[PDB]
Amino acid sequence: YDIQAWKKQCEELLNLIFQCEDSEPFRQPVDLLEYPDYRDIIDTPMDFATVRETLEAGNYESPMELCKDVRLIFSNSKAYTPSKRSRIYSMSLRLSAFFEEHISSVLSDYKSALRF
Repeated sequence: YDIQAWKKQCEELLNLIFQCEDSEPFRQPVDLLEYPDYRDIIDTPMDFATVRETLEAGNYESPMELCKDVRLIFSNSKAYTPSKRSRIYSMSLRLSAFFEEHISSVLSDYKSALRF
């Protein structure tokens, strides 16, 4: 299997995340006009449009780098919206679970493609 293959795999997984309704809050850089204390709580923002731009630009040296970015979207959300009562909390958990389900294989296929 292909050492580059993870690029399309991630392009496609991101396209699936974008298109689903659970990604809505996370598709773009958070608007500070809307959410003005975001930075009091969050040191490093991340959002799926930015992850996709970085991938398209070729600025991920390995899929682990993409993963760190995507997982930051979720840790940010859990830090900024910690309540289980919140619908945003649930959306984030679902989308995270989905992300992690598909990225496993992407990484496992990468690590082992590094041995051929």
